[PDB]
Amino acid sequence: AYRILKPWWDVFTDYISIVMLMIAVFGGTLQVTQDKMICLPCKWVTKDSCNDSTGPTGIKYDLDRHQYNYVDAVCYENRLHWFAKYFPYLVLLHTLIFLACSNFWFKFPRTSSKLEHFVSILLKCFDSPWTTRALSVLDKKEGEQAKALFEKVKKFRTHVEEGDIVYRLYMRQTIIKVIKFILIICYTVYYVHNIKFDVDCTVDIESLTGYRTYRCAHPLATLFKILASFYISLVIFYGLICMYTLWWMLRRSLKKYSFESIREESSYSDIPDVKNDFAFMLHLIDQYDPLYSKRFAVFLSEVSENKLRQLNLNNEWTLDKLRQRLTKNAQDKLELHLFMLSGIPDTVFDLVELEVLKLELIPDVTIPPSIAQLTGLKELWLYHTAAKIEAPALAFLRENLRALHIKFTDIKEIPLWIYSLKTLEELHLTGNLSAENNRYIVIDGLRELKRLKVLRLKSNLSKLPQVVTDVGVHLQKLSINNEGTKLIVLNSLKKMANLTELELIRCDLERIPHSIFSLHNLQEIDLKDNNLKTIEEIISFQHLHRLTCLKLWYNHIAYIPIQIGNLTNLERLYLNRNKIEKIPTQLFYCRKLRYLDLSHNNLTFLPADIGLLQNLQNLAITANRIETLPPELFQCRKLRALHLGNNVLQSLPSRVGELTNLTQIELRGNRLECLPVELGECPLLKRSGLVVEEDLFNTLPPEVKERLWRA
Amino acid sequence: AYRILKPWWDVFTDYISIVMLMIAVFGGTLQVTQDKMICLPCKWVTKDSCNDSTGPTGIKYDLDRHQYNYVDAVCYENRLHWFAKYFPYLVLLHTLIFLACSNFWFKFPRTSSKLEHFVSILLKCFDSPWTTRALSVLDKKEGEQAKALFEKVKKFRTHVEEGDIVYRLYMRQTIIKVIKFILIICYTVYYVHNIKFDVDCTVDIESLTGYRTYRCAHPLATLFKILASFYISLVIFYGLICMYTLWWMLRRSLKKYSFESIREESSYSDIPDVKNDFAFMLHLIDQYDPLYSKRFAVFLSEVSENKLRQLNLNNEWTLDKLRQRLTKNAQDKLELHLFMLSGIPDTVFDLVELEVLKLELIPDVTIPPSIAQLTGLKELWLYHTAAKIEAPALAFLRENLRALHIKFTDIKEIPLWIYSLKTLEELHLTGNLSAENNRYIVIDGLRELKRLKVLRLKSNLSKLPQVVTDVGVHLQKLSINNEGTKLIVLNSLKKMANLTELELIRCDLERIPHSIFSLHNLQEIDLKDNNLKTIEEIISFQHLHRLTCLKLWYNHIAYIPIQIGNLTNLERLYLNRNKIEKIPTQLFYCRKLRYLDLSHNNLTFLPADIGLLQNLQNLAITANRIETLPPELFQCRKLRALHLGNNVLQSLPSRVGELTNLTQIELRGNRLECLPVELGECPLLKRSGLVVEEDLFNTLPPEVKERLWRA
Repeated sequence: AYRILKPWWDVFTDYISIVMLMIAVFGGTLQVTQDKMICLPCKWVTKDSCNDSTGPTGIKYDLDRHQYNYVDAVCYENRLHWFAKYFPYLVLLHTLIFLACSNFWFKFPRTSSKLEHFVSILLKCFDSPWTTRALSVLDKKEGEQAKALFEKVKKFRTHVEEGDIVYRLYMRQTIIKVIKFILIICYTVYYVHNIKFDVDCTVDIESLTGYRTYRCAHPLATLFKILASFYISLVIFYGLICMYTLWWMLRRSLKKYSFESIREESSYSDIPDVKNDFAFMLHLIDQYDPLYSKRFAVFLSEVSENKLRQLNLNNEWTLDKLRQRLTKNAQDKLELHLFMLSGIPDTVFDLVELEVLKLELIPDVTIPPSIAQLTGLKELWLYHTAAKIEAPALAFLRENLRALHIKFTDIKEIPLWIYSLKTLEELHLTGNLSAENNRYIVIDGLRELKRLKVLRLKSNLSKLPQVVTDVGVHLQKLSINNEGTKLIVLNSLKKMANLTELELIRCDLERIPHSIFSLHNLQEIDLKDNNLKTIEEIISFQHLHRLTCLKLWYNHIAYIPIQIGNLTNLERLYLNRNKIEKIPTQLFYCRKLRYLDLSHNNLTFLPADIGLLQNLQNLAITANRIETLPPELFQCRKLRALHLGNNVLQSLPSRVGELTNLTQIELRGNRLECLPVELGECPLLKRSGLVVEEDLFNTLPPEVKERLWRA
Repeated sequence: AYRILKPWWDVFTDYISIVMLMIAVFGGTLQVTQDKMICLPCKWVTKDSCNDSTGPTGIKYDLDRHQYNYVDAVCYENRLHWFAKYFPYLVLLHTLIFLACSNFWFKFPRTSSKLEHFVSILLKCFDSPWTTRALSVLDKKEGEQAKALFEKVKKFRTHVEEGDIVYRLYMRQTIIKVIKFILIICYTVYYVHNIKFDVDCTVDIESLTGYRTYRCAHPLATLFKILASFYISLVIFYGLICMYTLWWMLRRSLKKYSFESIREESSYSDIPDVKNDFAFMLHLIDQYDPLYSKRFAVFLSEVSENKLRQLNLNNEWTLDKLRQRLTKNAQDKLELHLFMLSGIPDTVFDLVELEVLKLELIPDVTIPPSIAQLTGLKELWLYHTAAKIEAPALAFLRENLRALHIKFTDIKEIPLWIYSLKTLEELHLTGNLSAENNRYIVIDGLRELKRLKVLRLKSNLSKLPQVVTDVGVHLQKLSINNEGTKLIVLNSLKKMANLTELELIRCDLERIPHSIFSLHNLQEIDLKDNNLKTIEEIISFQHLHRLTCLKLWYNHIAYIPIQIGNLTNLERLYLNRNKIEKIPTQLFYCRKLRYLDLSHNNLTFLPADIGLLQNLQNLAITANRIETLPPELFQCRKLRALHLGNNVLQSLPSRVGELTNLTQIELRGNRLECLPVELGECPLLKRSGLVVEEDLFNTLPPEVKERLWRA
């Protein structure tokens, strides 16, 4: 109950008060039963006092028994000192006041309720299993019980640390006790010498008895003196204890607890100093047993909160949910996207078929060694997430990881240990690498990443790093994305010789780098969104021989150079989204063209030389002002797909019958009214495959419509 | 609660104190209700006192009742001994002091809290099920609560054994009680003869009564004498008991318990000696019942925890669980991956069928000699685990262990006794054994082994330890995986004349070492991923007459030297993932070739001399630029597998039907349009053999498709 609160001084004062109550009860009983004064008249009186002046004979006073009783009563009422007459009652009153002052805060509803809440919460935290676990690995019920206790502690903290009504009240009680003690000793010491046995009396009742002065004798005086002295000593001890209590409560700020020891002893350095009222209760409970404060300490810490949260996530995210959370990616690779789960669950490491551990805004992951259990991990994909892997897991990752995708905002965010990786081949960086001159100090780790094969720089580099040019001896792909930042080639690509795919995306070259031509093993080149106006330099590509795909996804090219005719080995030109007015036959002198993307341009007509090409598979002239489609294009076979969108009023030739290899085709955005029946002649044409407006779909013969539908 | 704490002497003293309280109450009520002195004047007196000097007649004293009362009160207050008047109060005070000094430690907060903690711990551990189990199974949840109780015991030990407050308080308590008994006896024996019936009194109040000397009679004197004598006897008994307690607490030392009895009664020799306070509290419990102490020494034990915890691992990890873990490895051998288990389970030592024992991240493992049961074990794995081991286990390893795997994060993880092995033949060490600033001292132990023939190593070694060449006398299977670091042979390889199989994985030589040439015993050679450009040194390879597999892949080989034609006994040649552009006929003159691979190269033409390769059984041109297949390839009847996908091939000659031995051909990512029917001619061919797109499969006739589906 409240025994745990009571310090040693409170127990001592309580027992002293019980002893004083015993004294008061004994004195009251004595006064009630045997308190009387025996009085005898004095025959010879001088100066209002007794002069004291055969065998001896008695002195006859000639007084009745009642006359004696009456003089006794009168002398006792008027001459006996009040202290000797009401001593036990004063002691009882003082003891009752002391007891009321000591037990007032336990009955005042506000402080009593607050301390009841405090003691209940303290006991429920003390007897919890989580605290004993904390000072010293998975359980379910204790987790939610502990999290509930943690929450209750939080609520109590806000409800009590607000203001001091318990500290303030206790402070007062002590002051009142001290001042009472002072007064009791002062008045009692002053008036303790008036308790005398022999009491001289003069009451002027001559008319009733005949004697003026009497020599009374209070037989209870000596015992009252003994009781008064013993009570004085008890009050002295009580006052000394109260003085110590007052000194203890005014030597240090009890309103400010510390919780420093546990914070700097048993880890849990996240225990803050509690404010007023709560701090007073903690200091008060320290007197009984310091272990209680340590038990309460673990529930006021943040690291304990994250440990419990982990254990909860451990129970919460069971493998079955994670197995459901498992997905497959574009590359048919099993993916598990972790989307702000505070800390990564421990259960996923038990899973074995995972391949993607994409993490995103999950602070302080600190990859556990249990990752060695999982074997299918190749790609890891840190996204705005710190990481501090442990040594064995670091070694295992060094021996197993294949792909890494680092995304971040701040430069330091990039972990150091990633450079210790030795079996890395795919590396992608997202987030500004610019260190504002004297850069690349972080990036220098790529020197030891000699096994790297493909690298990505989405970081707005004004200049290409020297580190990447050094490491590019064995490298294959530079997927560089500047998001509008102008990149200076500075002939540095000339170092790269084993390189085979290059992509300067949104790098705003405005011109061909003129250094790419030095490379002799390039096969796929991509210049997307770089404001290319005139691109004649593409003639230099005739020097290259491994080239198979020229990509110009977005630019402002106006006139296509005729010198393309020299190019022969290219296959998959994608020059869509450009200000191309017309296409010359010079592109068509090439014969190895597999894929063509003459779409989203200002083309007006199609030369018959498209049909001259005999290796085309997929074509697209979408969003072009194509008034008429030449029938000669239909000579070309092996046309798996053929895009026609947002075109002009046209008329599809019946020669579509010679499209046996057609599988997909669009006829939208162009003014058409009669789709030829020979469309059904196509053997691999599906209802969904042919994308046309519904009405044009209706213009077909009904049986042909059925044939397309069943496909 | 406190009943167990109280020994017999405490109970006896408490009952004695109750009896003295009864004495005090009786004396107090008697002295309050019939304590009065009856006094009569002495008419004839000589030297004060009372001289003792027709029918008898009463003596007339001429005193009224009130004068008698006055003289009674006066001679009671003045001429009555204080002991006779205050004997019940003195005995009441003494009994209160004795009770307070007997129950002082039950109210002082520090000692009371420590005693309550000890009582709760003893009561909990006394009802613990594991006590019985230990005193002599583990159950489901009793085991974890038992663990908690063991852990709580540890916290209580660390909390209470640092001080000696309880022992000092009991010392002072007994000392003070003994002093009080001595003082009580000394003062009461001296002042007990003054309690008398006849009390002569002279008070000099003649001026009020007329008589000088009186003879009084205290009627309560005899009863008070009897009570005083009985109380003196009670105090004598109390003091004797207190002196016995003092002698018991002074004999031997109460701050040093032993627990030796149990350490011999039920093994558990681990139980140490408890210190101050903890020892005192236990001694008292022994004085109550030694059984309680014995049923708690179990938790104080350490092997008891190891037992409960190791058997708790049995709860987690039974023999049946190991049967589930039993898995065939790459060497179709039963293995067990103990993924940071708390410790090696005992049941694991009961699978004679086990032969591959993997220990992974299992801390502080101490291998027990029960390995004697395990005879089938031939090879074991040591990942991230330092293993302490016992001498019979060393012996068993000495005549039974065949191969050893070790991977270490740091040098100290490597056990020293591993070199004490003699029958060991394989050691595939992995870690950071480079030992910077430590040269290669750890490897020195290797010299001890003499039967080793496999020394796989991957620790980014800079140089080669000379102990390696020392063991090279019997070493024949040397594996070095420098993992991206450079190594020099430094003519050391010429020393190991018995070496017959060499590879430098990721050792980055950029040059064929000359040391290997002088050695004639080699048969398998790999220079995987060493950034090799020119390989003309293969001319010296003609001096070799046992080489049958030159595998050179993941390199930048461009030109194949003519000296290839010189060597003849080559059987397997892996040149894939290189920069080869032309295929010289010098490899074609060779007839012994059976396994050939030129995948991931810059090859567009296959010479017809492929026909003169009848020994070929598997060929790979995967991911290349060849678009015409030489028909002479089909002359190699022994050929049974082709890897020719991801090419620009567009025609399969019908002669493919002549390959009866053929089993598997993949053609995905190839420019084929009409897949020939002669493929169905192959008898061993199966649907799984044809890894080809479903469209080309449908290009097959329905009977051919049916045959493939049948397989």
